[PDB]
Amino acid sequence: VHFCDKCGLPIKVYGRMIPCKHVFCYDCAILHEKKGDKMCPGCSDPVQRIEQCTRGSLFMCSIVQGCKRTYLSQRDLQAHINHRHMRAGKPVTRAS
Amino acid sequence: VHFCDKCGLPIKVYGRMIPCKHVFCYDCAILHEKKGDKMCPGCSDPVQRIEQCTRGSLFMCSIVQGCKRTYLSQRDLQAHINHRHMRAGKPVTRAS
Ligand SMILES: [Zn+2]
Ligand SMILES: [Zn+2]
Ligand SMILES: [Zn+2]
Ligand SMILES: [Zn+2]
Ligand SMILES: [Zn+2]
Ligand SMILES: [Zn+2]
Repeated sequence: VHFCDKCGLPIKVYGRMIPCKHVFCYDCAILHEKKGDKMCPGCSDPVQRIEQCTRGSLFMCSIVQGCKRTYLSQRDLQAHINHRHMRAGKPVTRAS
Repeated sequence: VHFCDKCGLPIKVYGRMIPCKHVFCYDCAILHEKKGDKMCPGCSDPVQRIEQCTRGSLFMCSIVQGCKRTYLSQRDLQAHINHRHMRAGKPVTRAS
């Protein structure tokens, strides 16, 4: 039982983004696509196409590591964070 | 003071991979490049070129999040882990 944080309903069919391979509620993925959005809602990579996938057909990587990408200005680092990390889950910190 | 885990010496000049933006000991990055390696040693993305960067000129993203990429077989997930995660730092786990 996984609830979609966009529509609020339990997900039974997923949309798998190609080629970044992130998954989301299928109906919301399509809706998003219909609207002209061509970026992955979670990582912002370009999306070539969306695959339909039933709940039990997927093997998800759950490895948690630091990003470690580097930027030449604090401004560019902030833009990277806004672009890449804001919908990619709660950041893990000692403050927990 | 950051020691290189390849050569073992303290790093004063970094090589910044373009476009994945990971950084490594400059001398080892070049050496690796001289050998014909065109993949980032940390994330395995293709590397277009290597930028030379002094220690204090970089702003690193330290956000720690889960990967969450999905695969259609356990075998493909394992290949992804071997390809993407083995030199990307200690995975964060409760087992700590
Ligand atoms: Zn939804
Ligand atoms: Zn993505
Ligand atoms: Zn992964
Ligand atoms: Zn080195
Ligand atoms: Zn890299
Ligand atoms: Zn980052």
